[PDB]
Amino acid sequence: DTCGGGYGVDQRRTNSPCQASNGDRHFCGCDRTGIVECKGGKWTEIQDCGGASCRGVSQGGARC
Repeated sequence: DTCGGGYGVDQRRTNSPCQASNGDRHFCGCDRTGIVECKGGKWTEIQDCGGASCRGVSQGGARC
């Protein structure tokens, strides 16, 4: 459910369940327009990149 299919390395699906360790990592939405973090056990937007150019790594560190 990282992206309903074709998810990236640092891309996650919003309103989706995340891991416990994910709570200490950042991921850029599949739209690459916003950044979401693992909160309350679910991926929630914490930052807005504005443009679809946000890219991160498999280890997190999501950046615009």
